[PDB]
Amino acid sequence: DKIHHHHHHENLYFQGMNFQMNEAIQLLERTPKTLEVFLEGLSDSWHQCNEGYETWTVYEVVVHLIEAEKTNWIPRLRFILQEGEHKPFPAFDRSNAVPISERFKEFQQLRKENLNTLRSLVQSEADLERTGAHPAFGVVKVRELLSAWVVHDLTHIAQIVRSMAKRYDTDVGPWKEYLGILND
Amino acid sequence: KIHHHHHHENLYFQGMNFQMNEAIQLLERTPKTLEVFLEGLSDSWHQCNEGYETWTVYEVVVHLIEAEKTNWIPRLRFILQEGEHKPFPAFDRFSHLNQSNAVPISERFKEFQQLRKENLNTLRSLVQSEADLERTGAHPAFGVVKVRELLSAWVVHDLTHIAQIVRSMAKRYDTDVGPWKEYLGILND
Ligand code: NI
Ligand code: NI
Repeated sequence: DKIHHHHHHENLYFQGMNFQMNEAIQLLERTPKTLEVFLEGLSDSWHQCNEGYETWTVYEVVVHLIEAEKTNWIPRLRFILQEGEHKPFPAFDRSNAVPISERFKEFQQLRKENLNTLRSLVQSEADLERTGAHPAFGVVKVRELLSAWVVHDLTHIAQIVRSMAKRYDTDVGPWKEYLGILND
Repeated sequence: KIHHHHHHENLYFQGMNFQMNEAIQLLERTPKTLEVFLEGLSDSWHQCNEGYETWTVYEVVVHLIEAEKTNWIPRLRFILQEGEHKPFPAFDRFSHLNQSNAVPISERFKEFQQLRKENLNTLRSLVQSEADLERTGAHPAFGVVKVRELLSAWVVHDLTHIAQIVRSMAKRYDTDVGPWKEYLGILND
């Protein structure tokens, strides 16, 4: 006789903290070489695609990643460790012509330097609990900044990949819907 | 001061962007991209998924290997040989053994690169002109399909599964990112 459960797998949709310094560094150290192998020597068509009107191009996403290496993660890590909660992070700020190959070189250099600084500043697991002040979010921990750093990379890789896939929305013909169905 | 109704409706009607050279550029890069991204990461990264009953990173790589044996090229051959007279088979009548997660992922990458390399040679043997792209066969449910539509679906398959791998890895830190969670869902800002 046929039966079911109410909200059968409710309990499964809850998650603890999985951050590990070593494991985070494994990802962070790979993103630049991954983007270079993937995108280098592709036709410019691929570098200029987006997910539609008023969304960033692939090239612009890589520039954005470079900008965060300069102005975002490491500067806020330093600020946490130096200012603690006594001051909120400062606001940020305050040429598409450059070959994408020059961008890859820059991102790889900045990332390499940033991972050396990371290692200098966070020298034990106990340091992951040190707190600073976000202008909107309130008290934030080092582990949360670094996690967001790893997730930020991944989020923009996926952004890049979906932009490229969108180029062929019409081209795939009747495969379009099924191409949205995963795990089958 | 006035506003428009459905201001950019007319911007949302996309044409066909497939070019053979550009398609092959991507397909030739996928194995080495997945290997440089995933090789030597902790097994934790390889076993992450997007939640209950979704595939692990490892399993997505195993599946891409299977697609290289079972899907794109065998269907291309069928289309070019049989045309629309006869639909190519659905996949639901030919089973495969579930494989061991115990095979080191390094071996899977080697296999995927080898099979992709072979498959791109075959593609160039079979599809030699623009006319060959306009050749039609018969999907057992969708009806008439063109070669360019199979090849385009192939490229998108790669990309869709790359995105699945990336999302599964990101998901691991859902709780870890703390108050950043909402904003990390907001793009182009
Ligand atoms: Ni961003
Ligand atoms: Ni698939």
